[PDB]
Amino acid sequence: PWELTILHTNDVHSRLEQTSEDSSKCVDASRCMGGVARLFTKVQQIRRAEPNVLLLDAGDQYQGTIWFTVYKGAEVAHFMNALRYDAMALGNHEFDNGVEGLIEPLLKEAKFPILSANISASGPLASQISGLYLPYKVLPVGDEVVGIVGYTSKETPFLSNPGTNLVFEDEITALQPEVDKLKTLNVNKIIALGHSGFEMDKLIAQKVRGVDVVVGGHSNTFLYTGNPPSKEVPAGKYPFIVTSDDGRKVPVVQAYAFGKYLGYLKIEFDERGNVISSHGNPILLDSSIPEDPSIKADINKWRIKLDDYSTQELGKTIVYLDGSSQSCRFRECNMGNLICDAMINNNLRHADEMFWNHVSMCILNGGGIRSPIDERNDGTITWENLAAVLPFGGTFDLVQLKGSTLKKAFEHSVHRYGQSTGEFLQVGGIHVVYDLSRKPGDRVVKLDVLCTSCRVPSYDPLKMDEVYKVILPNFLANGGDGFQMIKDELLRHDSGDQDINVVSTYISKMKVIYPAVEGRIKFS
Amino acid sequence: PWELTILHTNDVHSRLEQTSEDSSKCVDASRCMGGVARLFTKVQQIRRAEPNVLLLDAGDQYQGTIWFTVYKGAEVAHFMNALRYDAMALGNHEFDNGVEGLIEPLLKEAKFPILSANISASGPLASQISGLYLPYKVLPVGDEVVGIVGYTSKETPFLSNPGTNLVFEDEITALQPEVDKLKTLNVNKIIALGHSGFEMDKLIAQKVRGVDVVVGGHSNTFLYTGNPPSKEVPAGKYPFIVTSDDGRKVPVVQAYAFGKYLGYLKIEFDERGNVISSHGNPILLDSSIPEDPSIKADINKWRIKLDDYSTQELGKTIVYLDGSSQSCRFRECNMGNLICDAMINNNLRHADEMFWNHVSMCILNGGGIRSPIDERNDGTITWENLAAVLPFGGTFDLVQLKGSTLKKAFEHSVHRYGQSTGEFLQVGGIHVVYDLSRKPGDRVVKLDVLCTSCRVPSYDPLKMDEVYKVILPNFLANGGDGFQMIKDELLRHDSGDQDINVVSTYISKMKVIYPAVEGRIKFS
Ligand SMILES: [Ca+2]
Ligand SMILES: [Ca+2]
Ligand SMILES: [Zn+2]
Ligand SMILES: [Zn+2]
Ligand SMILES: [Zn+2]
Ligand SMILES: [Zn+2]
Repeated sequence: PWELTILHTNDVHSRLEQTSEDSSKCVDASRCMGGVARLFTKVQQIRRAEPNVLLLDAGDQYQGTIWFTVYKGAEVAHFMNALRYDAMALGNHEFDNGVEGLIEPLLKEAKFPILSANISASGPLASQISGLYLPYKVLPVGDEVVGIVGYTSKETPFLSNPGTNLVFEDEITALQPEVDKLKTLNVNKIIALGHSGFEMDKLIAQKVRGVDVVVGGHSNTFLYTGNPPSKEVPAGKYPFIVTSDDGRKVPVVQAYAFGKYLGYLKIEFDERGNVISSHGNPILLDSSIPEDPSIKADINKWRIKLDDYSTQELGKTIVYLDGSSQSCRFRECNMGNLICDAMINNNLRHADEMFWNHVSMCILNGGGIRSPIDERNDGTITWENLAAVLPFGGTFDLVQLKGSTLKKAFEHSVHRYGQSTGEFLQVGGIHVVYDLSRKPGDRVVKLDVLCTSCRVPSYDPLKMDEVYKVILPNFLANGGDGFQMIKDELLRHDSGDQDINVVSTYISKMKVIYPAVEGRIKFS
Repeated sequence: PWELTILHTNDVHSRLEQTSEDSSKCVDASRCMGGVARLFTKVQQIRRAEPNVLLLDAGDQYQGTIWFTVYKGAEVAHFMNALRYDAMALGNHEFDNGVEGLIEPLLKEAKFPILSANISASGPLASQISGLYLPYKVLPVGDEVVGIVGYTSKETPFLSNPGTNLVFEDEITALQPEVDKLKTLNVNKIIALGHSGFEMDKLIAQKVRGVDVVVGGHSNTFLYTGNPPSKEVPAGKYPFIVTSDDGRKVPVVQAYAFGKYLGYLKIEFDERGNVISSHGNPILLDSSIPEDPSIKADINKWRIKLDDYSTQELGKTIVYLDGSSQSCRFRECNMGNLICDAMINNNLRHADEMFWNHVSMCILNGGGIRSPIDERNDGTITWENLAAVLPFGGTFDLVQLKGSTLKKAFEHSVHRYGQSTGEFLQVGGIHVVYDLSRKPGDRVVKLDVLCTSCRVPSYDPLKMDEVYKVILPNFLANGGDGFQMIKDELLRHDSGDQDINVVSTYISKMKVIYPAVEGRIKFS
């Protein structure tokens, strides 16, 4: 048999530096993890030992830390080139700075092919981008070749800023003709590498005839065979085996997010390109693996500009930004309004005639707001100031929630009101009235929400059976602060932009901010 | 006696072209008035006939029409130079584009001295601006000399954008030493030319010893001796005679606004520079005076760029901008919210530790909103679109109103509700609740207003005895739409920026707008 070792990352999300165990800022180095310097060490070790290796990325290198804010993808090209990635699929966040912010720097600077078979362009853009990403690439590996066919979430227009020219086609529809073309070219070993989420990955494995392996991303899915090595709880075995409609067993892999793990899958192929066996597991990139000194020194050189940027003025406030717990855990606070307004602004995407914007609503737990910002430093706001407000390295995500779930969340917000607990909700696009004299669970007496399917935005009563898009911290989407109903009842969840970056961009665009307390939250 | 003819304009406010009788856009040419081409004809006629003539401007050439939006003061320098003005005082609106927007183009391009004795600078700005405006200038007139000493409203920091370096001193305090200096230099004929309003002009005439004549502005004051020639009602005789504390009679003049009139005052002086007599009247620049053909042709050449600008995209809306009367004369409408939010943004001025901004509140009669804007032209908004919404050429002014007056205005807003009348108020920084089942005059059941003297803006009940700053159309400050209580009870009133320009600037800054209906106005 011919044995291939697939090394894979996905949803690295700008974690160029090593991180804490929870993928926030590294504080206690002896317990830090990931980063590209440590990844380099492990990849180099494996390449010394195994003859046939591919290093693949399933997208979403863009977005996640100040690295992306400052270097805008140049860090991705540089460090992925240093790691010698063999191929990458486009993720949704590769469109965060528009198609221009993808073409330059990433597509023009990567030394490896960048792939997606289900994105097409028209008009002048089609000529500008032709050949800069590809549906697939056939790569030599030893004396053999392996075809790698890419794909990107069809939902990218709702989850990034690709513009109005690009069209994202159904993944399976686009993939099948490319995989059949590869068969006619005598390519019998085919990896589908792409960025649509574990559920779509399983459908691709089932339905796209000729795919031998699926290497996915987007959903931050952790798969593991055996006892988990850290705190992530597996969603299934690694690999996850799909029985295909052609009657093959097709392994599906993913490797969590944030560069914490290196995916590692060994596949044995017969002479006709059929998978005989597949086995492996993601490797936890913990501190037992040394950071490569050369990569680490280059990381430290690149960090200088980040340190400089972090103390520069982003914009000004003419109001005190009240992020105190005494305010934000007890009543509407103007820091909460600012952050929710920034969240909504970050999620303005292109709209058809059926909505002014696809999402209009925001919730933010007061426990997530960790500092005020004083306006008496000549009004200046810096990144460092924002990092005191939002210190946990999270994202502001998009979910779909039934009205009944959202009502339960607002009841939870005040179920033990008066104790300065973190679950009290700041809001945008929502007007809530509580009556604290009522029993816990029955304190929400009015709950109105901003329409989306309307040409003039206005507030209407929340409807229990209707599904609402809401922007909220990943912490809450994951059930933090007791919001188990959100985790258990949500109907869709996609990871969004970094928390600080969302607020920084809004402040920079607005130039001068003056958020008020304006009656979004009232008490009878 | 030595006879001097003083020709004077003030508060021309970008009326380069002839206007209608009410100083809006000229529609019926046979009834149009003013403009620089017609002014040229009349000034030239007078200079043919009278030996000793000065042509003076008392400030506020900046701001008022698309001319200023596009040419940013270059039109002021060019056409004032063509008219051969002899001197100009700085007005408050000369600071609308900051000190940089005054230095270039006006101070560097004017061929006449520009004056203000009560503005000082410090640090590098002082060196940059030194000598570009002057406290006074001594001008030869025939075989004599006349000193002209300038002044500018001490309130300019609240009424324009001068920045944080310039200091505006009390006018009388600054003027007296300059006038005494002129006496030591054997200058015995002294005109005070400046921009603080008729009330301050009378105080200057009374208290600044050695001033022979005051030529003022700012308050758009119409003075006339005899039957008025048009619709403006005189505030007093022309000249208005002040008895000075030195026991002289000192004439005070002003000439309305908008270039509709040319002020004309003849003064006889004795050999010692004492005024023997003064008489005159503003000259109505009506269509019986031909427009100078050469100036008119140059105006028409300069208009080409204005026509081009008027159809360019200023920014985008993703929402329908509902300026329909069926909405804005009956309930909160999102066009009204947009315009009030633009009004508040235009009035963000520098603030000390005692307020986040000096003004927080806006009212706008629905009768002033004359069109919607549809978002389905790729979201584009142009100046032409805004001119359909705001077609009357007015300004958004600053007033001080007792709470009791503002409550009466809100009662008036709904006193005959249900008839699609123009007085219904759109708002910003105000939350009102009406109960229409109550008697007219007693329908306002809640009225909360955004604080200014606060570091976190929030809403508090309106207080009847407290004085509030409010931004509102000049139409309403003048008692239009039945708001007689505003005209009769206001405690201060200063003219603001052009209505269209206020909204255009806000849209251009915001780039993408999405105003909602959000509960600023509710009905029980
Ligand atoms: Ca195969
Ligand atoms: Ca004198
Ligand atoms: Zn991701
Ligand atoms: Zn993704
Ligand atoms: Zn004026
Ligand atoms: Zn003025």
